[PDB]
Amino acid sequence: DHSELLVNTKSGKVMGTRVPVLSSHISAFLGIPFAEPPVGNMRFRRPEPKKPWSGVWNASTYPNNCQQYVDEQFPGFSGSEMWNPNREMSEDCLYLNIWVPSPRPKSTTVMVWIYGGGFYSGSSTLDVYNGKYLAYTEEVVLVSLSYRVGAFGFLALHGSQEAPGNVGLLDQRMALQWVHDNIQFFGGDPKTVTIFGESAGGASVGMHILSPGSRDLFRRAILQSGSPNCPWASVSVAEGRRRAVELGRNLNCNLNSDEELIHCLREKKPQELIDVEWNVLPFDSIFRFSFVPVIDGEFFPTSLESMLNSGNFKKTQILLGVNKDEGSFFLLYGAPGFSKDSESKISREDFMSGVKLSVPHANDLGLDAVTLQYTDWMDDNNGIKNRDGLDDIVGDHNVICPLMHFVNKYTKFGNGTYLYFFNHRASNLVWPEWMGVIHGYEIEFVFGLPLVKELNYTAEEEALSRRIMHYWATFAKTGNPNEPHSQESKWPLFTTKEQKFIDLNTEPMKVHQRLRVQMCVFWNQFLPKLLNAT
Ligand SMILES: *[C@@H]1O[C@H](CO)[C@@H](O[C@@H]2O[C@H](CO)[C@@H](O)[C@H](O)[C@H]2NC(C)=O)[C@H](O)[C@H]1NC(C)=O
Ligand SMILES: COc1cc2c(cc1OC)C(=O)[C@H](CC1CCN(Cc3ccccc3)CC1)C2
Ligand SMILES: *[C@@H]1O[C@H](CO)[C@@H](O)[C@H](O)[C@H]1NC(C)=O
Ligand SMILES: *[C@@H]1O[C@H](CO)[C@@H](O)[C@H](O)[C@H]1NC(C)=O
Ligand SMILES: *[C@@H]1O[C@H](CO)[C@@H](O)[C@H](O)[C@H]1NC(C)=O
Repeated sequence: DHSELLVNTKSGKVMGTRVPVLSSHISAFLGIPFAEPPVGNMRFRRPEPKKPWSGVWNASTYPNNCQQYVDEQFPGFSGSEMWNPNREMSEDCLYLNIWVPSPRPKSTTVMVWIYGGGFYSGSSTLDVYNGKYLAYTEEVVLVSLSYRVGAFGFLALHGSQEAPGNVGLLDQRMALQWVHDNIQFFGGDPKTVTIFGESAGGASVGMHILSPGSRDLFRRAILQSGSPNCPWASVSVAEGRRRAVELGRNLNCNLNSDEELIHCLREKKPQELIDVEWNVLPFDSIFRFSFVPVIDGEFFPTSLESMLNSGNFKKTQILLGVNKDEGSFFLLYGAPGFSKDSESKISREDFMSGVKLSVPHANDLGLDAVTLQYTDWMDDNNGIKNRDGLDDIVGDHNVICPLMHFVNKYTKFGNGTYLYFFNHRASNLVWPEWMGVIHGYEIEFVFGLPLVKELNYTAEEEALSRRIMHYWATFAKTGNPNEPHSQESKWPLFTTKEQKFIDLNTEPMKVHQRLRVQMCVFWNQFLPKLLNAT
């Protein structure tokens, strides 16, 4: 061995770079391949392990981002472009980034970030995902993987070995397997690996907790604004097939067999599949994505619900939670009456239209049931109440409630649960006030962006970010976000009986119980029974 930026792994030697972080410095190994480029005949196929390389791999720069749809709704607007690919897109995108504190540790806690983006997008190279602040502040080895999104990572034709589906999830598993096998050489503890992600990434984390082929590869898990049982997180094999065939019809493909559909989809250029990607949705809706994980019977032995009921999942500690206004982002992009530059006061007519889009798989009685649940008949023509009520509908149906279901089901067999409710609006948030505490805006606090003075955050927002970063890191290290024998306020353990959680904001810690039970009893217990009877 030689320098601190030189690591000899089971795959080969890797050369990193010294990165500046808050006056100090740490190491960074960017763009390390954990799989063979899924290009050509391997498109849609399961990931193959990266053949070991000879010589030194240059890991000083960020890798390419996977082929995905690019947000062009508000050009120049940072609020929407901060989520867009900041590196060149390519199908050769299966790489991982590692931030190692300096001096290189011997055996410290490891955290693997799994980005979100509805399974149709996302990048590990984003600014809000820069793990250098967390790695440095909390003294952890921050890893951020990457996986194929869109059709490339989730096209599903059950029965076929050329495109079985869930390969995007297998990409994550191979990265986790690479972390299990090589993180030791970077000073990380393979015995203490915490996987954490947001939205689609949080659902992925929960999917790895459920899938037996992924359970042994990590210790603990953190789920942010995401759950494996989210209505948008997965589809049946029949629906996945239907969407795959529909994708082919949109590209003038031969649909007589799977062998011919796939051959066609493989000859087409990346952007060709992306341009027609949305055309396969079965309904006119919001918070719904085309190619997502499928219940194949392999990655997922049986239905997610049956697995959750039987305790068929990894027993360990989990830390999860949701943001206050999760639905705003989606109403702004597809619901009539919403716009980035207006207060977006919603009319009774637009409210009814919003409900239709929010619960696509519902009939008329179901639509009336949802409306009844979120309507104040004493003041039904209130524009602000209609706007906020619709925001609650999208967030509760798509994020909050399904997560609350997973929380209650998991805790019964689990070994420790910690629930949070992030309800703080960043003072420098570029999005309109009507959106509130937006889906994905806790990430900046998790990654410690508020510590960087040049980002215009307040003092209390830095204190909050430091508090959150420490909760996450301490939990990853021990299984409890609370510092042993500390004088600070204690974050209660979530139990099947008490059901406690905390608010994650700038004010002193406050403890509550039964996070949105009123609305979630409706979404998890009543509505599904109503739609089922009719
Ligand atoms: C998490 O799992 C650990 C290990 O199984 C539990 O600790 C045991 O708890 C039982 C009952 O209180 C004790 O009799 C054992 O002595 C404990 N074992 C150890 C090694 O400490 C722990 O209770 C579980 N925590 C939760 C919240 O379920
Ligand atoms: C056709 O185009 C469509 C475009 C979009 C949707 C549906 C569509 O059709 C149905 C959505 O539902 C997306 C709406 C936003 C959701 C939040 N993200 C940013 C973010 C990224 C990663 C984690 C957290 C936040 C920006 C787009 C975009
Ligand atoms: C790639 O490696 C070279 C040295 O071989 C060095 O300039 C740096 O680490 C990387 N250069 C570029 C342009 O990415
Ligand atoms: C911080 O404030 C300055 C002055 O208004 C502005 O120009 C800059 O863009 C802001 N930085 C960020 C990251 O918003
Ligand atoms: C769901 O609906 C189907 C069709 O009506 C019915 O056979 C089944 O029993 C229902 N499930 C429950 C739990 O009621």
